Amino acid sequence: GKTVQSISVMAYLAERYDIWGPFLVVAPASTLHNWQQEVSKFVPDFKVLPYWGTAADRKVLRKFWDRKHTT
DNA sequence: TAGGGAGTAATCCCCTTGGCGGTTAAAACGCGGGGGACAGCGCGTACGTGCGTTTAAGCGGTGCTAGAGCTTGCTACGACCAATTGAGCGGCCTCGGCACCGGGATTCTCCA
Ligand SMILES: Nc1ncnc2c1ncn2[C@@H]1O[C@H](COP(=O)(O)OP(=O)(O)O)[C@@H](O)[C@H]1O
Ligand SMILES: [Mg+2]
Repeated sequence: GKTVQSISVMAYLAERYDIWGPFLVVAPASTLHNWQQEVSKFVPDFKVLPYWGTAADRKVLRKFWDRKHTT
């Protein structure tokens, strides 16, 4: 499980350094809904942005990008 | 000898076309009547034809000088490019202009 090891890094950055992102996961498109479920399973506290869709749906999702906070 | 171009097919985002459903507003259909199209008529005046006059346009001829058209010389200036930045484009935001509605007031029509 390379997925769950990597997620446990972000959970360590959260648990140890209070870094709750922003965290970017890039994956192949067939992986997206899978990894979304995987991160939801392994770490329920991470709010996940499922950034895919037609242009208008992504344009709505960009409203969630906070540029003010680096952590 | 190697690099990057040619071939090709899978991958995945963008976007234009087409269908479904309603519903609703605009196109289609009817018909009376009116008034405007249009033919037919009278007159008169205004425009084409003709003749004598004149006027000046057009052709042949002379003389002049301006200025179009060309050659020469040079330097000013705009093409050129490498370095620098700030004006202006693309994305995001919000509030106020304007439209759309409703109902009461003034205008305009048309028949008496
Ligand atoms: N520590 C674990 N506990 C339970 N299941 C795990 C653990 N680590 C991995 N898995 C399971 O392994 C399966 C495949 O793991 P995954 O990380 O998706 O493989 P990959 O390395 O190809 O990403 C997933 O279904 C995941 O749930
Ligand atoms: Mg994986």
